Amino acid sequence: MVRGIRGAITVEEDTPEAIHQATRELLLKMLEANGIQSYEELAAVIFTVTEDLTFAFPAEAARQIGMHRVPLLSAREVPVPGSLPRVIRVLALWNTDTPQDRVRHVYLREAVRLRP
Amino acid sequence: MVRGIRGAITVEEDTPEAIHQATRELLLKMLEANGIQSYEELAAVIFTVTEDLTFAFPAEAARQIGMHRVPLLSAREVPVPGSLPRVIRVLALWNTDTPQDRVRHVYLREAVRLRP
Amino acid sequence: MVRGIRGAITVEEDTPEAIHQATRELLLKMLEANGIQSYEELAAVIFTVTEDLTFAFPAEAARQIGMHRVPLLSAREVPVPGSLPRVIRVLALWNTDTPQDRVRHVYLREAVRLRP
Repeated sequence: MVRGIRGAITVEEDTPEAIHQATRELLLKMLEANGIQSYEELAAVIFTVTEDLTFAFPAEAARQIGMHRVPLLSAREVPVPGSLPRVIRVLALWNTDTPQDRVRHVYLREAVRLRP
Repeated sequence: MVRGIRGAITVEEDTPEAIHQATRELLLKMLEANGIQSYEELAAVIFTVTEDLTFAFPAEAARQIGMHRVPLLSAREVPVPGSLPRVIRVLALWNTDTPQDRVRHVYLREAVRLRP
Repeated sequence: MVRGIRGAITVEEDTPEAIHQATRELLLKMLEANGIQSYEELAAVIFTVTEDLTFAFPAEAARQIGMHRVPLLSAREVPVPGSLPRVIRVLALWNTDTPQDRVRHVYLREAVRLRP
């Protein structure tokens, strides 16, 4: 059984450093919020990056925390004009029997505005 | 076990309203075609939107029908010149033991041209 | 249980033919490297294409080798300036109990530079 976990975080500036730190923070909190003990529980992780972020290497953030063996993919987030700027989103596919209503989705910084 | 479900639908005009209605129609038919009784069966849902659609909020369509707890992600569809215009595509990851050849994929409106 | 499989391959020229052949080669090797006997084992396959590739139809390559019933999705890879050019990436979601450290990820041609 698989459960997707969503995450989102914003960065104040378009720099690789800011993007790296933000991605790392989000990944760690998504793991913490769901009590995930090992990366072996993750089937894969998909990232989306908004068009206002340039040198975005979210994969390197995952690598720094040891997710070397977790398959990662990064795609351009649909560029809706006027949408929340500078956002890194995550969709982690988690092998778990955790009920859908018990999965914890994480929205940080300005990304909290994304959820009602 | 997980089975992906594909869906595709076109819109006649580039407006949030047209995109919303089309997305909703597609999602409902994909669920209906596969006899899905609860959203809890969905691991996650990924959407792709073509570059000729601007204010596309497919996630709001999913929310309107109650998919609040289903993790969603939306990415830009590879923009191949001359390809079918104004398409909203869906890839639903379904937790099921349904045989691959028994999963029903849904193509609506002009999107029927996508499949041979 | 699901395990993602990553693949990446580069093409020397931006033509549909070059993209088709490369995609096919990558898909076949990813299957071969993991001893996959049937496509029925694949939940879905997601492709990302870099912005320097134009008429990219990776789905047709999958179709040619018989993956008609495997749900496919293709999105634009985040366009980081100066990143490795002309890359077709794959993320295959595999229903298997294979340990995460035993899954074989495939990087071909210039894509070998992507992994340390």
